[PDB]
Amino acid sequence: SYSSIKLSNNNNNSNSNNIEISKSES
Amino acid sequence: SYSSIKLSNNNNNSNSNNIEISKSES
Amino acid sequence: SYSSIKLSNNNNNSNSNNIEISKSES
Amino acid sequence: SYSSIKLSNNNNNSNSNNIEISKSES
Amino acid sequence: SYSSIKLSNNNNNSNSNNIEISKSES
Amino acid sequence: SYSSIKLSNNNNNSNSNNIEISKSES
Amino acid sequence: SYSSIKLSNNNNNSNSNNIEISKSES
Amino acid sequence: SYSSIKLSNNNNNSNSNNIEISKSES
Amino acid sequence: SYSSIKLSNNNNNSNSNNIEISKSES
Amino acid sequence: SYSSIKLSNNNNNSNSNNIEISKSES
Amino acid sequence: SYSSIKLSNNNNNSNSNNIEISKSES
Amino acid sequence: SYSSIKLSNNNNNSNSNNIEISKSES
Repeated sequence: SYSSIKLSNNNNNSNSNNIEISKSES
Repeated sequence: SYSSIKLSNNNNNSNSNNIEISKSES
Repeated sequence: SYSSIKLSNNNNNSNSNNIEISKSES
Repeated sequence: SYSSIKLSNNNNNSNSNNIEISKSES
Repeated sequence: SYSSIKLSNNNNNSNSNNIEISKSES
Repeated sequence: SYSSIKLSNNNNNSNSNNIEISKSES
Repeated sequence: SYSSIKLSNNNNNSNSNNIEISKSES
Repeated sequence: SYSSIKLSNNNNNSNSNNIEISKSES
Repeated sequence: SYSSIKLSNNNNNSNSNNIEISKSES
Repeated sequence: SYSSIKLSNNNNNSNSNNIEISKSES
Repeated sequence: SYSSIKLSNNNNNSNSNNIEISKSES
Repeated sequence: SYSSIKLSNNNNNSNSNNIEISKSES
């Protein structure tokens, strides 16, 4: 199970670049 | 199970680039 | 189960580039 | 499953490039 | 299941390039 | 199981770059 | 400037399901 | 400026399900 | 400025499910 | 600004599930 | 400024599940 | 500012599950 979150050089944003993930698997 | 999130050089955005994912699998 | 998200160099956007995904798979 | 999302070099957009996907599969 | 989304070099758009997909598959 | 969170050089952001992941696997 | 509305199969309602989205800017 | 509304199968409600979104900017 | 609303199968409610979102700025 | 609302299968409620969000700035 | 709301399968409640979020600045 | 709300499967409650968050800054 490989997970990688990398947020770089994100500036001056308003209400932006928000990530919401709801994943279900069987 | 590979997952990767990369946000780079996103600037001065308003109410933009928002990701909302709801995936269900069986 | 491969998943990837890459947001790069998206600037000065207003109410744009918003992704909303709701997938179901039986 | 394979899923890819890539947003690159989208600038100065108003109310544009929004994706809203609601898929079902039995 | 393969899904790909690629938004590149879309600039200065107003109320354009919006995608709204509601797909059902039994 | 590999996890990597890297937050770098994100400045002057308002209500932005937030990540919420609710992932379930079997 | 982008408005998508879908109302279907809402029956026998009383003072219900009223949506008001207002924005003022200056 | 981007508004997506989807009301379906809401029945026999009374003074319920009312949504108000207001934003004044200055 | 980005508003996504989805009401589905809400039935026989009384003074319920009422959402109000307000924001004033100066 | 960014507001995502999803109400699904809420039935027979009385004075319940009411959400208020208010923000005042100066 | 960023608000995400998801109410699903809340039934037969009385004066319950009421959420108030207030923020005053000066 | 940032508000995420997820209420699911809360049934037959009386005067319960009520959440208030208030902040006044001066």
